[PDB]
Amino acid sequence: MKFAVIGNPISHSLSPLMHHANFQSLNLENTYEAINVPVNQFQDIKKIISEKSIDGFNVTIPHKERIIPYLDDINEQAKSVGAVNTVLVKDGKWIGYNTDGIGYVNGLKQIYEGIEDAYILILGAGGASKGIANELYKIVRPTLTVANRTMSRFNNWSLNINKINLSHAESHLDEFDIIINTTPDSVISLNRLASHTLVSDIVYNPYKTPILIEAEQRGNPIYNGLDMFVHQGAESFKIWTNLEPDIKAMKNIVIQKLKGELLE
Repeated sequence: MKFAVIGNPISHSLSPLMHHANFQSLNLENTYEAINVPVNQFQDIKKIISEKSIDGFNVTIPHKERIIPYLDDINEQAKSVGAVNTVLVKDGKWIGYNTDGIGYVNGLKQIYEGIEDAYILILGAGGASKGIANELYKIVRPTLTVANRTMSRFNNWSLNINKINLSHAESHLDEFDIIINTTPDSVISLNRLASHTLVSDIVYNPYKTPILIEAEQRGNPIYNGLDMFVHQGAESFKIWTNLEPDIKAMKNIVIQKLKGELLE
């Protein structure tokens, strides 16, 4: 089978390396290639992919929205956030998925015990926040809390959650078991942060953002966006292939790369 990641630029994507470690562990004779697609060529995307007999592809910057008009259908997770990160080519029809939110949550489930009973705060009200809230809503009992500096950007949220501002988040911070930052200086004061709270950021470059550094200094466990990147790709793989990805091999190769412990 033939897979790809499309984006512009594309050469920094760690997707081809990660996906290749999964192919190796599972003895699959597949390709996964970085495909450079300038915006000025993007109207020809169907020809660009079809010509290479690609069975499925990930979508990164700047095409997660741009891709949508070119799809034959699109799932609810993807319509909900207004972005596609995963395309399935099935009998030449293009079907859109979004594995970012579910990838985050699937990672978080394996390091946090008892997520069903967690009180969860999410910082930021954008697409990445909405995708994660979408998946958490399905499995978390205590109602979700989302904090943004402006309350207006919750205007397109259908989801029924607690909407708070940042200073309220800061003063009630000890009420939360998990804090999930999705905002691009620690974004919130951590002066009222309880000792047990998992502090998390969807970013893994840098490997610790300022929120994660300040939290870890107070002794809190911290959790960056590395698991989210592996699980999002693993989920795309499950859509494309119906096989079970090797999470450990996929994570371990990205760690090796970031450590500069791979040779070329």
